[PDB]
Parts: sequence; structure tokens; C-alpha cells
Amino acid sequence: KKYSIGLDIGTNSVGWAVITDEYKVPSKKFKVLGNTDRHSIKKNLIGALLFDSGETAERTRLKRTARRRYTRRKNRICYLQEIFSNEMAKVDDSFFHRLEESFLVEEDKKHERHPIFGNIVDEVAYHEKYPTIYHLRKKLVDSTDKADLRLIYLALAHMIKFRGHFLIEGDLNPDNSDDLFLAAKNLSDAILLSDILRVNTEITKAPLSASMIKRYDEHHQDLTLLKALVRQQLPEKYKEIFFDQSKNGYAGYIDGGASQEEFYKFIKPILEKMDGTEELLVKLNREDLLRKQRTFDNGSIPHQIHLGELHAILRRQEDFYPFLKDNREKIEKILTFRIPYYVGPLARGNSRFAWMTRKSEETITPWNFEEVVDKGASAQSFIERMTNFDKGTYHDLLKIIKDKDFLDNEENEDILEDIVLTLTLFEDREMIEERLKTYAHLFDDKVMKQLKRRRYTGWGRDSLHEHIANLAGSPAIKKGILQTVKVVDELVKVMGRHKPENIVIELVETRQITKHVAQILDSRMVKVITLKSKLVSDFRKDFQFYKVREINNYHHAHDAYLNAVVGTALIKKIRDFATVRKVLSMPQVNIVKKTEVQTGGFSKESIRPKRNSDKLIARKKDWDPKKYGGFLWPTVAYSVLVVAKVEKGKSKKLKSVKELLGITIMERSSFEKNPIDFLEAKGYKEVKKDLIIKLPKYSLFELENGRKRMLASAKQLQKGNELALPSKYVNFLYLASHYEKLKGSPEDNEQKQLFVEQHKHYLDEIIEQISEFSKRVILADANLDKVLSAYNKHRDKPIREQAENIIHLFTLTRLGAPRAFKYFDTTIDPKQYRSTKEVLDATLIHQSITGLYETRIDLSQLG
RNA sequence: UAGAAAGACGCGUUUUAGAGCUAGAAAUAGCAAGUUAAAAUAAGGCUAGUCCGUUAUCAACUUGAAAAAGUGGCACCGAGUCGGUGCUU
DNA sequence: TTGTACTGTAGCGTCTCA
DNA sequence: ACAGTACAA
Repeated sequence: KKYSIGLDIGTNSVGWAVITDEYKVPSKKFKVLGNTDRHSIKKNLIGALLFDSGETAERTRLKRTARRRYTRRKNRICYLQEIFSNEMAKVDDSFFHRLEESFLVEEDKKHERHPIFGNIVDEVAYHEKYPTIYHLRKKLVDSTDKADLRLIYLALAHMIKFRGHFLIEGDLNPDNSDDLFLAAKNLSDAILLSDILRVNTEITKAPLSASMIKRYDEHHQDLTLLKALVRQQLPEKYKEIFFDQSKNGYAGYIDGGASQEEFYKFIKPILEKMDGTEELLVKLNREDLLRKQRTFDNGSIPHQIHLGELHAILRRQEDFYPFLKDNREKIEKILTFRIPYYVGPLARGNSRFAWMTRKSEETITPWNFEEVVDKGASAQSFIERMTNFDKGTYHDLLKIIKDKDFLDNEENEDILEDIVLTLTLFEDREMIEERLKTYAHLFDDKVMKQLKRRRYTGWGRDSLHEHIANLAGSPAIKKGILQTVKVVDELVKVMGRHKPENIVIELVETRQITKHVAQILDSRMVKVITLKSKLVSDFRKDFQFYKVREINNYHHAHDAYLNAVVGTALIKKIRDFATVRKVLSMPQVNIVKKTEVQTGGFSKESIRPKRNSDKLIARKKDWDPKKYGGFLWPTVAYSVLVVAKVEKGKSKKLKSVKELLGITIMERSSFEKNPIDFLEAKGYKEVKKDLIIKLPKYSLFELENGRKRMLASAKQLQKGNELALPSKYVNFLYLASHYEKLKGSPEDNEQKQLFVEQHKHYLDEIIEQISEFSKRVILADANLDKVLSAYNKHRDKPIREQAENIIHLFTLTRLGAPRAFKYFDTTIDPKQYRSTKEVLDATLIHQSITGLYETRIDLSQLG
């Protein structure tokens, strides 16, 4: 009539147990549903839940921020094109069209394949005249001659597509340098520009283009010297270095994927043993030898350099094109504008992150930003929304008031709370002034213009899904909480809604968890015990109950049992203690890997080159991956068992087939919108609508002779069986190791040290046990012959290392995916179950959250 | 020691553009050149925003657009992953 | 033409704020 | 986990 529940809480596992007063685990007969022969199974009330670790939201946050970055950059270029469109339609209406179609292949383009000029000779002449865009930028800054609008748009679009960082708040004009306050400020500008820019010998308003043009010319002359020198000294490696793109040469540096430092470390011995390269070595040691222009170290350039160059070109070209003079400040705004950090996304109430408030409901652009956005309300909403609700100044403001008695004034101190509220919340000078506006008449101008600098820091301290969705903490650590609440719900469900007298659970987080599960007694209709792990740890050492975590997953459920037993024993206090030995040795433990649908990214993110394979994913709707390339390795959401007719053969025949097919994550929406039509799109005919079965990852299949296999994907399986050793074997395998810390005392505990050699033969029987279980459910032959041979050739080694590598040997047997393991001195290579045909006639198992209730679907009776 | 949200930057990848020349029946061989740009950066979605799209939730079966609710006897002896016995309606 | 065995492939660095 | 090459039918 009385039962207790032991719970072990972890990132991946929730061990559960049902304990009676003699510490017995009851064994009860459960109705099993489904079309199979059985209608009753017998299973023990002890088990473990296994699931994948939960994911933190950091990756999703970075991906969302990158998405917003690309969206706003494309919007910047769209603004610039919108400005230039009226004038540029007069000369080349198709110019922007060719720019957007530059990605397409020659037959797919709606205009000529040369984007900038639309004809071969002009494009070749432009590339010869300006080898890079930086040559064009320097030419437009320096020369006062009229320029074509295509070239000016190219320079400006390169300016604002890649505008550089915003870590500088002043002006930082690039021509300032390479009354002590102003001299010190300008010399600070000089030291930062010397960190950014190397040298400018002949003065120009475009020092970045000058320095990188020097970089390009130096690279050209040094490559010419390298070609001549390698031809004159080492003709056999010329083919290697300047043609082979795979051997990390200069050809690998340019055409291949070699970065700067690997190319340097490859070329350095080459320029060391051959002579005449002292300048080349000293340039390599400066990391200035054959540099590119677009380089990883360009993150240091402030946006003010690009802004100065852009201002220079528009001052040069305003008289030729008065259209630029009409809206010069607009293009300068497009470079210099940035969404404020406190505003947030510019939504219209549709985001789940946005908090901004707008005044006048026009579309927000660079130019009307400060007159449409209520900066005050948005800025205070930034700071109020993430500060938690509730569960010195006596000597400091004396300076500002210049009086202590008026600091001790009592009547008007609510607004005095509210000024320090303002300067604890806000930071911006104008915006602190705008929220400080309220108190203007109480004080003369100098004292609040001094007082606004007084920055303050610090702060003084239903449905179940929505009842947990409001909780604090990371989304990764909460998964065990949701699963444990659901396991408790089912364990009270199983026994006619009889509450347990005591449940025992596994620092500050679990102190909060104890209260959160304690609120259930009045929120959701159970003496919860906050058991410390140390008590179970020394108790498990005080007796024979050693664990070796490398063997199997049963020790989760065993730890749940130990939790329940120690908790009920504890509450009962500078036949039962006889029962515990039997209950540890039980071979049947309900272990459930949680069937969960994979959610996440479409595939591995690297875009593969063009290939003739049909497994490349189209990275855009029109972009056929035969020609354009695309992604590989899509993530499957879940498998789907489908029975249908498929025509096969040149003389096609409507042959019936049963197989499972994988739904990838982006096909999931289209499949669940209309399953049959998606399946017919895949080539299946007369699909049986009601016979379709959804199969998530870790779907469990039971096969003949008790073999269980777990489903990893539509094309891959996992081992789904666990071996249980007798506890004596586990005790030998534990006590064969840890000699420097096992005994704890030097001579009384010696029988633990002596225990292993008088039972060395257990290791031989454990060998036969592993072999019998591998002919049972692993069915690996060659790997078994390998491990038997390796055991026979090393069986006389000292006992500690033998037992440690016997512990290593259980990777062959452990639940989950097969993996390589070293044993003594040889890698036993794993095997991969790429054969899902064997489960299309097996017994599909649907397991409840505890795994007690089951549903058995015999697939061979379908179709 | 780590959790959530916002604003940015620089690379990288992919396709195209940057006329390769000479000897060539050709296979290929010698020679020249290489640094840059455009576009995309989850397919896309509709509430069409300079917004949203990788976090969280998810056995089966019956209702419910969904939300959400409901659906499976006991005692004993054994233990190769659970087996059987008897009582019960 | 359809399954098995063996080997290879897999986005990232750096900020600023309350 | 999936892709690609290399073979057994």
C-alpha cells in the first residue's frame, strides 16, 4: 500500500525506481497493446530514461544575428541602388540587373555575362587599368576628372557593403596625421592610424587604398622574383608550387583553400635552403610577403576611414553629377548609420524579441530614424525588460547638493529616488538629459550638467507547459526537470493515483527544484528529500555494490534505487538488507532512449562545388546543384514507414514494396502539410494513407532471439541491447584497479588487494560471456575472432591492465553507436549497421516515458 | 564558473566575370598569368516588417483546428533482459 | 542492376552594451 | 551520420 520513488537527475539520464518498505522493487504484469501475439508482459518497477542533452540558445542567437546582419546589408545596397537608379537608367538600365545576375551561368543570365560593361573589350580594359577595386577607389579619390557612374557606384558599393567597425566614437579624419588637449587627441589619432595603416609617403585622402595598392605591387614584384629564382635554381618544384592546387603551394594559396600561415610554413623551408632570399625571409617574418587585400586582419579598420574616402569621392564628383550634390548627406548617412543597441529589431509587433516603440508609423529608414522612433521609450524598455522582479550616498550626494541638511530633506524625496533611478538605468548623455528634463526648474544649469555624469551601477535585491515555461535557468538543464515531472506523473498514474509517501531526488539549482516540485502538492492535485550524492557515494563503498560505468546503463536505475533506500533509511531513523543484494542483481531494467524528432539546421554548412551527384541540396530554388553546387549531409527529422507500389525496370512493373524513408527537416513542413502528395512526388504510387507510421530517431525494434536494434536514421541503426553481468564479476573488475587509493588503510584492507588473484578465472569466464552475448545480439564475427586472438596473445599480462582493457572491451557491447576502442595495443574498428531491411519485418516497440506501458506493432502483418 | 537578449565587424565557402599563348591528328608538353569584384550565406514564410525561420515542447490509442483532457488488476515463487501459477470481473 | 566493406568529411574569429 | 570508392552478386 506504500511505495517510494527514487530519482537520479542528470543532463542526459533520469533514473527511476519504485521501492516498498522492505526495499523490494515490485514486479507487475502489464497489458501490452498492438497486433502481436502477446497481451501481457512482466516487467520490474525500476528503470532509467535516456535522452540527448538539451541545447543552449547561443547558436540560434548567433545565427539569428547573422541573418539580421545580411538582411540589413542587402538593404543598404538596395537604398544605394534606389538612389542611383534614376540616373543610371539613362546609361545602363541593365547594370543592376547584371549585378544581381552575376551568379548565374552564361545560359541562365538574361543579359551579357560581363557585369560592369556588358562587352568583352571594355571589361578586359577595366581590369587591366584597375587590377583591384582599391586601384579604382584611389583613382576616384585622387583624380579630379569626370568618372563614369558605374565606376563610382562600384567604389561606393564596395565602401558601404564592407564599411568597417564602429569601435571609434569621434571623427578620426584620415588626413589628420600618420592646446595640449587637441595635440594629444591628434597624436592619439596618429597612434591608432599607425596601428591601422603602415606608411603613406605621398599625401592623399585615400591612405587605405594607397597602402593596399603598395601591398598589391609588392606581391606582384615578389611573385616575379620567386618565379625567376625558382626557375634559375629548382626547376623540378616549379610544377609543384605554381601549378598543383592540392600541395599547399602558391597555387594552393590562391586557387586552393590554403590560408596565409600554412602557405608561409610550407614555403619557409623552400626559401631557407635555396639562396638569395634574405629579403624574402625578413618579409615572411613580418607576415608581409605575398599578402592579399581581403584578409582576416582587416577587422581593425574603423568606418571613419571609409567614410572619409566616400566623402572625398563625392566632393570630387559633385559638380559633374549634381545629383550626388543633392543627396550627399544621404549616402554619408547610409555608411554612418547603425541601429542603436537599445532600440532592438525594428519590428511592428511581430517579433518575440523586439521591444521598440515608434511615433509615426512610416517605414523606418536611415534618414527618418530619429523622427519616427521613440528613443526614450525604446531605451527604457531595453533596460526594464531584463531586470528581475522581487522574489555611501550620504557622503556622496553631499558633493552635488553642497549641503548635508538638504540631503536630509524628507518631503520631496520621491523624485529624489527617481533621479537616482534614472542615472542607474540610463547611460547616453543626451538621453540621460532627456529623462532628467523633469527636474530642470529645481536647480541651476551647471549642477545638473555636472550631475548627469553621476553614473550608478548595481541593483539591490495553469497548464504544466506554461507552469514550467516561466521558470528561470538554461533551456539545456530544464530538460531533466520536464522529464522527471512527467515520470512522476506516470508513476502516480500507474498505481491508481496513490501518492507516494516519500520521493527521493539528487546545488542551488536543485535547491530550487525541491521547492518547484514541492509546489505540486497544492498546484497540480510526497515528502521530498534533498539527498546529497555523498551519502550514496560512501554507502556504495561501505558495501560490495561497486559500479563500473563503462559496462551498461543499468547503474542509473541502480543509483535511483540507492537514492530511495538511503532516503527512506535516513527518515526512518572548530529481511530488507537481505533483499537489496537480490535486487541489485536483477537482469531486467526498463531502459528507454527517448524517441525525439530532430530539429535544427538543414545540413552541414559547407557549400560543396558543382558535381554530377544527385545528393547535392539545391541551396536556392532556381540554383540547380548540378551547375551551382550546394549542401550535403541533410539532417533527417524522422523516418516514415511507407508501403506502396514502385515501378522498377526498363519494362516497368507495379511491384509492391515496404520500406522506410527519411524526412529531412525542411521537408517536414511540406510532408505534414500533405503526406500522400509529398510521397507521390518522391515516386511512390497508391500509398496506404492509414498504414503510414511515423518513426522518430531512437525508435526501438525488437528482432528474433531477443535482439533489439535502435533506429538512428532511415539508413542507419544502433545497438539496442544491454548485457548484465553478475555482481561478482563487477566486483572483481572494480577491485582489480585503483590500488593507490582503494584500501584507505594500509593493512586491514589487504584482502581487497588479494581478492583478484584468487578469482583470476572470472576474467576467462567473462570472455566467454562476451562472446556468447555477441553471438546473441551483436552478430559480429571477424571482430570477435580478432578480440579472441588478441586476448589469447596477451592473457598473461598483469591483472590491473588486463581488467582495465576488459573494461575497455565493453564498447563492443554498450548501448548506442559502435565505436573504436584500443583494448591493449590494437584498434578494434567498429562496424556500421547500414541495413534497415531487417527491421521492416521486426517488432516495433512504442515505450511509455517510464517504459512500463508498451505497444508492440508487428510490422510483418502490415502490407 | 556559467545563463538570456540587442547592435556590429572581418574572413571563409559557392557560381560567374577577370579573352591564356605556342607546338599540336591528339593524348598531352613547354611558356605566360595568379592578389580583385558581383551575388547568396540556412530552402523560404506571411501578419509584408530594414519582421520571422537551428532554443524549448514531442511513446501508442480515443476526443479536441489546436490548446487541452482521457485510455492499461492483484498476491506469490523464481530470474539470460523477464517466466509461470492462482484470485478477480 | 543492388547490396556490402573500407576510407574520408564535418564554419569561424573578434568585439560593444544593462 | 552521411558520402564516395571499390567490388560481390
